[PDB]
Amino acid sequence: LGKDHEILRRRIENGAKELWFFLQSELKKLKNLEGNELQRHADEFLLDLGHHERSIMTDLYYLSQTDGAGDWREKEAKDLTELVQRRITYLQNPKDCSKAKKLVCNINKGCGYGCQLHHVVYCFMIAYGTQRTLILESQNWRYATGGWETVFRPVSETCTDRSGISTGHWSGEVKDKNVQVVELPIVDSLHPRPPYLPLAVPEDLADRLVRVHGDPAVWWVSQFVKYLIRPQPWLEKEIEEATKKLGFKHPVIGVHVRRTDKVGTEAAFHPIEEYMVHVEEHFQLLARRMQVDKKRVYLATDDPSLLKEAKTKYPNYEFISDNSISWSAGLHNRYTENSLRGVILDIHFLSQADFLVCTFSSQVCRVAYEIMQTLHPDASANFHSLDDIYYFGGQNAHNQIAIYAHQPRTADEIPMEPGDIIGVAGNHWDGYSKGVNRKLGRTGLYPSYKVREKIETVKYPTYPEAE
Amino acid sequence: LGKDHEILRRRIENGAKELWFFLQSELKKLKNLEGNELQRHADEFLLDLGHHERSIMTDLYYLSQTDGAGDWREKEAKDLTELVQRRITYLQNPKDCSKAKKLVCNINKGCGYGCQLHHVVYCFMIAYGTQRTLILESQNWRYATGGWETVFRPVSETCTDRSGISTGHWSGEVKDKNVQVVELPIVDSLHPRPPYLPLAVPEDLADRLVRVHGDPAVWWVSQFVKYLIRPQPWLEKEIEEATKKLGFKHPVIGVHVRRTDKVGTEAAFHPIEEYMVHVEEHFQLLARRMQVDKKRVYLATDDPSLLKEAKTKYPNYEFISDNSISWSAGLHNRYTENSLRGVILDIHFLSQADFLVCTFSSQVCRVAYEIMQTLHPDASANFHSLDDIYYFGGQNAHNQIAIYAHQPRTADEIPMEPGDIIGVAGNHWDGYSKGVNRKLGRTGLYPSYKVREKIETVKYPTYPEAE
Ligand SMILES: CC(=O)N[C@@H]1[C@@H](O)[C@H](O[C@@H]2O[C@H](CO)[C@@H](O[C@@H]3O[C@H](CO)[C@@H](O)[C@H](O[C@H]4O[C@H](CO)[C@@H](O)[C@H](O)[C@@H]4O[C@@H]4O[C@H](CO)[C@@H](O)[C@H](O)[C@H]4NC(C)=O)[C@@H]3O)[C@H](O)[C@H]2NC(C)=O)[C@@H](CO)O[C@H]1O
Ligand SMILES: Nc1nc2c(ncn2[C@@H]2O[C@H](COP(=O)(O)OP(=O)(O)O)[C@@H](O)[C@H]2O)c(=O)[nH]1
Ligand SMILES: Nc1nc2c(ncn2[C@@H]2O[C@H](COP(=O)(O)OP(=O)(O)O)[C@@H](O)[C@H]2O)c(=O)[nH]1
Repeated sequence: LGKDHEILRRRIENGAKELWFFLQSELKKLKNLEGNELQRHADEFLLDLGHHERSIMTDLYYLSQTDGAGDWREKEAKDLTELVQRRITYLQNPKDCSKAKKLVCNINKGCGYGCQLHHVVYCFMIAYGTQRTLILESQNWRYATGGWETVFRPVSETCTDRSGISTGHWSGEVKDKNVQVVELPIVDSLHPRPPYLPLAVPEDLADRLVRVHGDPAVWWVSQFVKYLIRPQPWLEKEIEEATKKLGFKHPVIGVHVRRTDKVGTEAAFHPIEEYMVHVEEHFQLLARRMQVDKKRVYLATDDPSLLKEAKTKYPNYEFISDNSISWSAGLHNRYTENSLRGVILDIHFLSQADFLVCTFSSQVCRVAYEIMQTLHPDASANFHSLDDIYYFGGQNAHNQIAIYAHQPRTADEIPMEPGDIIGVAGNHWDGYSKGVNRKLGRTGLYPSYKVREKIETVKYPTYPEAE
Repeated sequence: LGKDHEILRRRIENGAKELWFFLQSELKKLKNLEGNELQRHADEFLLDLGHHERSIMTDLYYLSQTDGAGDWREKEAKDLTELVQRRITYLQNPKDCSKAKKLVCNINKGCGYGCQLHHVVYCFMIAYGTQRTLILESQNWRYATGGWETVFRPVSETCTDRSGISTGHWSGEVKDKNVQVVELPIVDSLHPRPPYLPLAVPEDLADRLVRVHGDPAVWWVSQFVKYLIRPQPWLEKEIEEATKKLGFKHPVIGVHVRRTDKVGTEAAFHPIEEYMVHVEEHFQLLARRMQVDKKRVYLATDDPSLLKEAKTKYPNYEFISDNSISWSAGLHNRYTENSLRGVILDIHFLSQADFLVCTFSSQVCRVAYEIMQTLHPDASANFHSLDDIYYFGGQNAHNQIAIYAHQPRTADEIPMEPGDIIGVAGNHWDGYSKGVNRKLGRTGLYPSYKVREKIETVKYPTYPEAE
């Protein structure tokens, strides 16, 4: 055992005890207070708590890094990335393209970039499970009629032709076993659904992923995003120039403010203060472990009027943003190459940030979060979503397993016994989540800490020929 | 890295986050409440917090045991105990007693048992540092004029005689370098003081002890307590019989209620409910990790009227206690052999408990806590004192090091800068401690989590010939 490891384990332990002592004392005092006297004492209480809590989260971070734990995790995560990218690349480049089994994917799903991009990942992940090379049809793409290679590398160097001796629409892996070329529709109309879908992960990688990553389901998705978004040279160069142009440096926290057409249809309007309370919080945590020269924020939004508002309200912050990109994201000009290049750039810098504050109901932020997983060993917790938990459109039921019992205090809560399977709908970021107790068919709230994630595994191919 | 180790570290991490989510939300709710509604909401809040907090402490326990950490810590602590006991036995049994260097200690210090026992421990630690054999004079002992061997084994098998060519009173290790037999007074009037005192530890054991034990200073003391209290055969049998008669079995929590002459002089009167809130708390913690057949408590007290009160007020508890021993602890019969054997038994069963709730102002509980350290790898946190932190009468200044800054919110608090040395006087068990900032000469309260223990080391002899 490590000297610093035990020191840290005990400092975290004792720090929690003192926190419990602190809580009990101040609450007993609070029960005897009223009005402003009550409200000021509660505010001072909250300030003191945040620092204490952050001291514990800092000791927890150090524990995750002490005694070579950080060095090992990066090497293993690196070995895992290399392995998958090696298998994907092998699958994507058969010797004889005319005789390879293929799966055709059409990019023109009726939605935005991140949603269309997730369609390709959904296509790619099933092509992986079926040992079929992915063929991506991207002509007449709404962001770029020139197609996929307007921005990114082709998904294959040897097999980009879709010809085959037999062709047909999706009907099942078994039924299509002797069909060379299979056309795959969007997940919304996929029947029958195969098991190669989120949030499951390859059975052969399950044990290694749990040791490294706090959310393997996102990591698995990120591996296909990592492959797809290989930039064309001019795009690679422009990212390199934008990085230098915007003075993009660390430490930096990424913020995605999705407004415009999303409001009133798939999400709500969130004031800028709802985002910045968590940015400031995180900078207070990082300050506990390093020197914060300047409080930097990369702001990605389709509201071009927001940057002036933000700079006005937070003058001690350095806001890094491309307002012309935000303007290009406008509804009247959203579906062009220039706007496409804009959102690609914004997502890149969001993914490169040290922390991500946004709304996961927007696919733009979910992509940045996914890419982030490829830049760090375990960046699963390096975010805060103002609404939805992480999800992938079309995923199988996101389930959890109750580990502690719960008796409802109100009719709006649901009971839980250890072992109950809970299908989570979301986290309210108030200590409570919302979901259904499948055993009872009741829906309602439950404490977010009394459940555990039910990790799903699928027997994927392992492509041993790629070594 | 171990799979379960990482799972636990992340679950501790997330549990703290969800606790932080829970706190902010419910506090925001509390600021808008009044009257009974306010007090009901705070009480329900505390119930939810205790369980949540205990769920985190349980995972922290598992972390201390995962991946063979429990087996290693148990093995290492065993080798350290055997090593020190091997050295002590070597020092205490020279071949030629007539030529050995000796240090004479008289047991009849004017105080109770635990205080007199600490006198011998204080004598023993200095004899150890000076490479002198301890000769214990225990005639006219107030609990047993027959002497030390009425209950315990002699401290030496070869050298119990005090003869020597030169004798003198204590005057310094340097001045006594050629004085064979040195007489040592009580610490309260000791001049000059040697460095072989609590709460310092041998320089050669610092790294190994910090790695294993959460409070090395107590472990060091416990090694001398362990040696002294080696029971005579008839005493060993009596304990074995009492264990069987009292149905002493696990799980069990030890409770020491010191009253009578202590109240109003060296401590305060504490109702039984103040003790049982922490007993119940821990049984709620233990239930999270094991099957708790029955909530057992071993009650040691000098108030013979207390046992019936407890049985009446807590009918769901099984109280193990010998009331005739409590009667023997009365002021008119305190200093007899029958009473002496009684308190020895009480301390034994207190030390054997899985947790110790008491007042550390009573030397009776400090001995049980020390002995407890010899029964487990790291039992440093297996206690709760209603008043004083751990201390050893005559210790050098117990100092701490501030790790986080603090700005006083009231005049009753003191400021701290990181690295400042703070002389601790005690912990108020409410999130605040009390002490003096030696850099400023200011005394007052400060957050208990912003400080770190300054572990002190002393170059003791190592007795390499004992191998
Ligand atoms: C000549 C002779 O033979 N002398 C012996 C003594 O050696 C023998 O033992 C001595 O007993 C005393 C008192 O039991 C003990 O003193 C303590 O030393 C502690 C360490 O420095 C110190 O912290 C203690 O002070 C607390 O308690 C006293 C009251 O006893 C209060 O007045 C103080 O304010 C302290 O109160 C604590 O304060 C903190 C912070 O405010 C609180 O967190 C905590 O809850 C408070 N606790 C209480 C109970 O209020 C105390 O001064 C000696 O260490 C000890 N010495 C030795 C060598 O054993 C004595 C035993 O009866 O008999 C004499 O004949
Ligand atoms: N450049 C840029 N474009 C954005 C931003 N937010 C939204 N957009 C545009 O709006 C589209 C929304 O499509 P989508 O990726 O499916 O995300 P969602 O509809 O918010 O879930 C994006 O693809 C962009 O074209 C932004 O912050 N920056
Ligand atoms: N048998 C028994 N005796 C006790 C108990 N509590 C106190 N006493 C007696 O009271 C004395 C107190 O002396 P001491 O050990 O120096 O500790 P302190 O005065 O409580 O700090 C003890 O030595 C016992 O003789 C108890 O729980 N059981």
